[PDB]
Amino acid sequence: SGFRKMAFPSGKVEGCMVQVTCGTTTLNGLWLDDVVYCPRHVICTSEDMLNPNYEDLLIRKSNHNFLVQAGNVQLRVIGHSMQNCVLKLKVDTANPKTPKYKFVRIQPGQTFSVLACYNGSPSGVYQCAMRPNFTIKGSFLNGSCGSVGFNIDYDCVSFCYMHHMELPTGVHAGTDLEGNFYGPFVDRQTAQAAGTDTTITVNVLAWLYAAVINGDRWFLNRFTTTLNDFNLVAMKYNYEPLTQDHVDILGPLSAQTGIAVLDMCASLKELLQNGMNGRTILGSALLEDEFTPFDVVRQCSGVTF
Amino acid sequence: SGFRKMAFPSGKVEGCMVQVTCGTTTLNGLWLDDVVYCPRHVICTSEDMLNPNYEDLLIRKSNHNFLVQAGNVQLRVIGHSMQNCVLKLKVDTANPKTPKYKFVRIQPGQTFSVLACYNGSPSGVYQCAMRPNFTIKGSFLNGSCGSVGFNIDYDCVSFCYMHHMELPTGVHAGTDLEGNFYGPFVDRQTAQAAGTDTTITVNVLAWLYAAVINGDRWFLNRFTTTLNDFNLVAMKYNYEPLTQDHVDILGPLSAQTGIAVLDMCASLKELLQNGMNGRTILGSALLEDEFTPFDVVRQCSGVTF
Ligand SMILES: *C[C@@H](C)C(=O)c1ccc(C)cc1
Ligand SMILES: *C[C@@H](C)C(=O)c1ccc(C)cc1
Ligand SMILES: [Cl-]
Repeated sequence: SGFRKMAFPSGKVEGCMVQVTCGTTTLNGLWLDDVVYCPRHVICTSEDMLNPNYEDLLIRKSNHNFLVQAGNVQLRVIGHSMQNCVLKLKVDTANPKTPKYKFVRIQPGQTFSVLACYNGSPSGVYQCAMRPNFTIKGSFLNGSCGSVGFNIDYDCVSFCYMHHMELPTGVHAGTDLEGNFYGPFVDRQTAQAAGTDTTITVNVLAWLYAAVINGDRWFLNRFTTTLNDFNLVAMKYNYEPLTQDHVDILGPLSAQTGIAVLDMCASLKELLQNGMNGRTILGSALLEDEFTPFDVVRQCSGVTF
Repeated sequence: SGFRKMAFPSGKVEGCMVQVTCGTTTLNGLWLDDVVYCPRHVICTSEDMLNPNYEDLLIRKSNHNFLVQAGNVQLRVIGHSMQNCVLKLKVDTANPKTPKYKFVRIQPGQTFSVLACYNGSPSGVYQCAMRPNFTIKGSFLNGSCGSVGFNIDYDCVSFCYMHHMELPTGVHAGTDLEGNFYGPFVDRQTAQAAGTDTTITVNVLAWLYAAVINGDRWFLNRFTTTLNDFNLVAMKYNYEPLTQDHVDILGPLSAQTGIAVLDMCASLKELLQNGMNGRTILGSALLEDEFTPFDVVRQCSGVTF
């Protein structure tokens, strides 16, 4: 028992982190096979970040300008190219620690672990979610760019995020590993503001199921509701609309607990309308929404890698 | 910016996790050099857990009864012994992935990362704290015993916890790596209840400093207090007494923010007396107490390993 914000074991990714230096800028890169991926703004000066023409800036760079260091050993760069907002540095040595992996573009509401790194060295690991406004609420400082987010499937690391930018509001924006930003954000220091940070309803419900499994049940009530009635309430509180697809996804948690999905919606409805009244659920005083249904099943079962 | 419950990178520990099978029981072991550490209750049957005489139960076991598997390869056990509540299995091969390490017995209020494992395979990583009642609030299921807690110091893994027991209240108890339980708990299925779960005041204050650093400042007030006045309030709310040693430890965070320690105590005092009024601090609606002062400095600076 017990339920914790849990990240994936980070060892497989630790073995892929390298340092990339272009001029005086030092970011992180991801070394898979004989390619190193990093944010293209490694080539920019702090001044350039206001309106960079990356294509023009790249013309002044050659293979030998990209210094790539795996631990204490330098890697030899034998080619480079730009794909969207990432750079692909071809090196002459395959990473011997490359795990089985894939690149995945995740959907808002999906969760992933982030390995925060600086100068190519891991600093810590935490769990995040792609927010409905396509930001993530991370923990990133100068030089953290190029740190990646990922999920693990027994033996396969699915990379879904690479970190690029911090918005003036302190939230974070980045790309998939093909270099395409999540949401409308760009690798420019400009006026880009995040949209509404709506709450991920299906994740809240999964977490309420997690609570029931782990002993917390004071919020269960004698009521039920319908998808349309609930969604009327979800809208007033800036919650994602709940769909039949979401209901279907919660099926297994409903079976394991014997609480119908729509009964749990009625519990969530009452919590939204009346608050927590100073109580807590799984050690939180708010409704947590960065656990997916699959996360809850995984932690409450013990899936390994 | 941003502040997250952050665990240490787990790769160094992942390389030490093995499976230990005695009879039909399968737990986790920690493989360092040519020794494997695991909970002594690996030798117990479920029936035995009520009143086991481990010394007598061990007499029936020989080296070949302890099956140790690192991944898919079996390790040869050439000796075994009991030290307090752990078993030390001497194997004929040093772990090639052994990191620089130490065994440390931590104090209540200190934090550590836990690598949750099952059948010797890592499942996830999360951050914990030794509670003042010497429990930890973890996430553990059947077979998780032998999972360990640790801190990392650039290159040195300090092991501080090995998991043994879940109490009927759903909290967790375990030992240091010399096999000595934290608190009064025993590896017996019996009536052992946890004491008061008091709040770790110095950690709450560190986290409030973390909030100020990262933009959250609505709770700052125009007041101050004294150690004796504050501690009068800490007692009514089941908070640890704050000492001058705690004040000294918060010195660096006070300098970085320009907020005197006792001024921050007055802010915490008002939050205890009046609550949050429906607001949040660093995304929480309660006062978080599993970040140490050193944790806050580390995350807000970017220390690596
Ligand atoms: C732009 C970089 C990857 C990043 O996320 C950052 C840079 C500088 C500070 C102070 C914070 C975050
Ligand atoms: C005793 C073992 C290590 C443990 O922590 C546990 C065992 C069984 C369940 C259901 C939960 C936790
Ligand atoms: Cl909370």
